[PDB]
Order: sequence, then structure tokens, then C-alpha cells
Amino acid sequence: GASGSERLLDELTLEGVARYMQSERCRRVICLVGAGISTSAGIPDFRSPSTGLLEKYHLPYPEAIFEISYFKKHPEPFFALAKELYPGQFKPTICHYFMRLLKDKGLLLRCYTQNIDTLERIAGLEQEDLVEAHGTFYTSHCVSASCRHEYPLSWMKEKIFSEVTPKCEDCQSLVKPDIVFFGESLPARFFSCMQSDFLKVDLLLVMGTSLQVQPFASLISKAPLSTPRLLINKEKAGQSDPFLGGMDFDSKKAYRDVAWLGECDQGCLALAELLGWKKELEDLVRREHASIDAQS
Ligand SMILES: Cc1cc(C)nc(SCC(=O)Nc2cccc(COc3ccccc3)c2)n1
Ligand SMILES: [Zn+2]
Repeated sequence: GASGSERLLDELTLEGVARYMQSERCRRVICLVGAGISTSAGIPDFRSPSTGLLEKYHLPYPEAIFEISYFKKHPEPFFALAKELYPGQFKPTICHYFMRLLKDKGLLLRCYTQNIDTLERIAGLEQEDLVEAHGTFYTSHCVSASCRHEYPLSWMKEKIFSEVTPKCEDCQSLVKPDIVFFGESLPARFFSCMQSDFLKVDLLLVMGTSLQVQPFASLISKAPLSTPRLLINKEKAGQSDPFLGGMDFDSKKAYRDVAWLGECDQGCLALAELLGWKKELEDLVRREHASIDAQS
């Protein structure tokens, strides 16, 4: 039920969420994550103005570089932009490894991500664990329907840096990263998984997303009425627009939604510490970071 029935959280705080998580009531967690979980890895949110998408690629207009139609006839700008924005290193954040701990602890049902940077995979989430709602750079495909040859990121990276427009070795068609361009539908996996997972969820962990991009944002409304929802984000997000239901953190009717405001790494660290996981998290991160730093 809603605010009229027995609530699952004993209090609407990070401390209440932690007690809930270590109770028998909470077995299956869905993470919903966005660009906010990767900024501390040095990957800007290209939707944040302070980063902002300087682009004299001589486009007929700015949005074209995001459009699938334009890409297919003029791919060079996109791949030039891809070389410019290519991360200098792929080191997942404390937040990413917190989700790996969730997996290790048997609590992770699914991570739905809006990010295309592959850090969830590098952190040790497996394909079965992931719904990459906006696609990913991890794999690319020949765009010809009769071919659709798949290429790994290692192949696409070399093409991007060598500034050679990637073409299929089998048919010489364009090869496109598996990211969702404007004009493309979200992956079928998104809708298939959503239909099943939200029947099974005990906790929504919403991290590093302002829940402004649809249909990803609508995911929070697919939770059962009783399911607690914890937002870890720099700003409060997900409340209904008073002009145009969503999160209710602060009203007298609030019963299940909690907002922890700050950096995602710091919120996840705080939650891990409550859970008694801080040493485990520290050890995992320092080990994986050391390994990545030492890549030779
Ligand atoms: C493995 C890996 C490799 C790379 C090139 N980038 C990343 S993450 C950093 C990042 O944002 N990169 C990037 C590259 C190109 C375009 C855009 C944004 O424009 C679009 C255009 C169409 C669909 C979606 C987004 C962003 N990760
Ligand atoms: Zn092909």
C-alpha cells in the first residue's frame, strides 16, 4: 500500500534503509543509475551545461550529431567527437563497486543504467545483471540488416583513434556503436526486463540521475506501492512537476522515499558503513583501482 498502510521502512533515512536492507524483507534490489555515478571517474555528464556539447563539425544544426539518420549518411563528425570524448582511463567509482558488492552479497536483481561508458562491466557487473537502457560502447554492429557483424570495443577504439571511419570487414557498411542515437528505439531488453523485474523488487536504489530523460525516468513509477526508494544524488529529483505520481520525500504523506543529497561515492560509502561493508568496499576498490592503474 501507500501512506495508508504499514510501511516497510522504520524511518525515512539512510539508517532506516540500511536496517531494511539487512532485514528478511529486503532480498532484491534494483539500481537505477545515470551520469552522476561516473563524473567522479572523470567522465563528464554530456547533458550537464558545465560540460556541454564547442562543435564546429560544420553540422547543418547541433542535434544532427545525435541523430541516427544524419549519422548514417555523415558519420565522420560523430567519430571525431567520439575521439575527443574518449576517456583517458576507465576506473569505476566507489558507487560502481558498491553495486558489485550488492551482487556479491546476493542482493542485486538488476542495474538499469543510462550510461554508455562500460564502467558497470569493468566494475564486475555481468551482462545478465545489466540493462543498458541507452545502449553502450562495449559492442558495435555493422548497420546492414543482412550482415550485422558484431565488433568489440577494442576494434572500435583503434578505428576511433586512428581516425578511420569504421567499416565492416565482411560488407564494408558502416559500423555503429551499440549506443541509442536519437531516432532509435531503446533496446528491447529494456522493456522485457522492466516487465519482469519490477514484479520482484524490494528496494529501488536511484543514484546519480535527475530522472529527466524518458522513458528511463518512468521506471520509478513501475515499483510496487510499498517498495522503498532511496535517491543518492546531488539534487532532489523525481518529484512530480507541479505544473505538469513521483517521489514524495518531505510531505506528511511521505512513507517510503528517502533522499540522501551529495556525491554518489559519499552516499554509497555512508550506506556501506552502516551496513558493516566499509572495509569490504575499501578493499575491493583499492584492489581493482590498483589493477587498473597497473595495466601494462
Ligand atoms: C567506451 C567509451 C567510448 C567513448 C567514445 N566514450 C565513452 S563515455 C564518454 C562519452 O560521453 N562519449 C561520447 C562519444 C560520442 C558521443 C557522445 C554523446 O553523443 C551521442 C551521440 C549519439 C548517441 C549517444 C550520444 C558521447 N566510453
Ligand atoms: Zn557488415
